[PDB]
Amino acid sequence: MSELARKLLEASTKLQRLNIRLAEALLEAMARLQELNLELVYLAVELTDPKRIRDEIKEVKDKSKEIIRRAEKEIDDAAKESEKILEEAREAISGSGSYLAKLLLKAIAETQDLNLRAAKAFLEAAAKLQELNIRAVELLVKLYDPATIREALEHAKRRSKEIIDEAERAIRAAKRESERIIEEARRLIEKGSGSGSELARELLRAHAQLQRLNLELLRELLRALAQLQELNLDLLRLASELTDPDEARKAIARSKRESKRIVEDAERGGGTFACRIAAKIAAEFGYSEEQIKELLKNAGCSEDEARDAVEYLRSRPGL
Repeated sequence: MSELARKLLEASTKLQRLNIRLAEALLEAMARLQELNLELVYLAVELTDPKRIRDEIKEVKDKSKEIIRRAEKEIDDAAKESEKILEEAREAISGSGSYLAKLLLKAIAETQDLNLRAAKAFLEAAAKLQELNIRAVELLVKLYDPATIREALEHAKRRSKEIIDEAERAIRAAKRESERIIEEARRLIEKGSGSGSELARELLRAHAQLQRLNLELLRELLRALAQLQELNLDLLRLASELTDPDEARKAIARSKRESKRIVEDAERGGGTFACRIAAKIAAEFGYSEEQIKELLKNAGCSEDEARDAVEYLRSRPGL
């Protein structure tokens, strides 16, 4: 189609793989944080020793901050690799004198920076809920009066939803700013005639399709975070309604099972179909099977996934 068009698509798919991997890591870290919160609730049912509870609270705090600091590292690692991928792309584009190649690439760079800022916004909401969830346990173990216990639970409920609501604002801002980047670039292209302008419009539509999956990554993470935090508040509500702790321990067991089902619901999406979607995009640009398999391999698809994606195109004639 053009060596510069192939380079742009190669940047976009590689950037999508990066985002998939980052979303998997953020999901993992959220699974670890949840695993700690459930464990902390379970021990707060048992322990009454004042010296001991302060030690275990401190240790889950330090353990949480390590999880969060290492997830911040994956984001920053993804930023550096994003800048390398865009640099190999720019090395071919910047020196070619193609106004359309440079325009598309600026649209890819701006869009990828949005995705990273949105990933940071999500992680910050996960850290805030964790700190909230630790403080909630810490205050619940010292209180006995059911009114002050409930005041603390109602406060955790309110702050949780404020925290999650601002995370859902940031993703909605990432969405609206992604479309504005596209619509600006589209309007600039549509003034053109000629095969290079129509190719650029085509690449813009392929970009929009890939950005749709990048944004759904973040939505899937946020939905799992919200569902996990509803379990957490519901469990804190119940774990202060304990006479019988043997029943409190099994409400935790039930909460561990559903937490795993929620995390599982997110694992099953999260880029499962990216290798086929890219395969479809490349076929519409007229790639040969060898060219599609090279594109998927360089976009971090396994050999299982790439072979499956090309076999998938041929299994449905008319794609």
